[PDB]
Amino acid sequence: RGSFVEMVDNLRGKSGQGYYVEMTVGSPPQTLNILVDTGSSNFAVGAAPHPFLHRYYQRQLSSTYRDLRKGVYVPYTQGAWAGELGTDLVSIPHGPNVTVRANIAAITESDKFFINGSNWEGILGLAYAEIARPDDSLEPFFDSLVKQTHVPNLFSLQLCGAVGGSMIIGGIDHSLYTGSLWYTPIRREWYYEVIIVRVEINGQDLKMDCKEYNYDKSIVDSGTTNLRLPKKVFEAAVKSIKAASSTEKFPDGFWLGEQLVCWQAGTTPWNIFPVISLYLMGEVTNQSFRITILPQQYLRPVESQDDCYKFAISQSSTGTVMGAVIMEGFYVVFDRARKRIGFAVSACHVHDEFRTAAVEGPFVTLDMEDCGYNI
Ligand SMILES: CC(=O)Nc1c(Cl)cc(CNC(=N)NC(=O)Cn2ccc3ccccc32)cc1Cl
Repeated sequence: RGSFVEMVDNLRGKSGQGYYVEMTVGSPPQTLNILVDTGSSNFAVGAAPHPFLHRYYQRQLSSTYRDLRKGVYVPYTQGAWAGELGTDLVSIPHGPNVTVRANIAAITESDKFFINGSNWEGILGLAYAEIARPDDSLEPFFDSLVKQTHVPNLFSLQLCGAVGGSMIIGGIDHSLYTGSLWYTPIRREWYYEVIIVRVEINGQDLKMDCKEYNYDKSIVDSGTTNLRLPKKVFEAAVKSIKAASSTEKFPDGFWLGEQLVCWQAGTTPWNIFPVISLYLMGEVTNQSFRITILPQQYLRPVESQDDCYKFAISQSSTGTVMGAVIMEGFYVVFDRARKRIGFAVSACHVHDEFRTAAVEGPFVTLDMEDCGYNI
């Protein structure tokens, strides 16, 4: 097909448990399944037995492993891991045709990091050095890839929900999207930080100050499932989504993600839930565009003749997180070279006969520079 055809369909995963790519480390080769995470910046792999790991990195068997003689610890809200730094040869067999020497954290102990049944054994942090542990001197994988090889400073992700998808490294594959790509600036190179300028539920403006949408940052994060929204925005969004779906009644805990609702197999009334639109800052002054997702993105199937769903928009205290709920509607281009993120309708996104995810523009939005949080 296209020149990047061998990278198509190189991602796998279980719904809600993350998308992973095969990476081959060391010499002789040790291939592991690695979570693709645009929300972090460390390359780390399980390196000792764990109940949830089918396999792990064995440094003593790798002739090319070099010990950096330094520990590393990486905390999150929901888990953490500890390990040991070194470097080794790394290739991605269904990625670019190169081999690089990369930093690698060998995970030796962990708490609620690995996921039983997820089939991944490590994490590939694709964001920038600023948020690497132990500090920004530990060069992230993609930075090593670009520094050591000819591979262009860009990658793109098509996450196909219920899983699989494509990580195209060094370019764009045009079979993965329809319509046009629309770009938003990367505000600052740490997370993949962006600026949300307007939010609509079924076309109805939430009417909050755009500063609220980005308090205290908005990021694109493939390593987390939900669309996470700052508290005030979450509360307003839930009120609006409830209003739009009021022909049906759901318990309060459903909107909190604490209760599931199930339908008999194949009867989910998708039409009664609204679409959700985020407007993003464009590349020209006073110009924006909007991305729109369906309930097929934000209502997640969990684990018979009953189809149970979890509401996957949740409250955040660390800003807006555009997780898989957002990314599964779109082909997302991380154009690091031009400091921008592109969105187009995904050729694989889950939809129905009546509605589709959308990327539309341009719109006119004034004073967008004020939406961003400072310090
Ligand atoms: C079991 C589990 O969640 N493992 C895990 C995975 Cl799969 C990825 C990561 C890396 N994290 C991200 N890429 N993004 C976030 O953690 C986004 N985030 C930021 C705050 C927060 C709170 C609850 C859930 C997610 C939250 C951390 C962990 Cl501990």
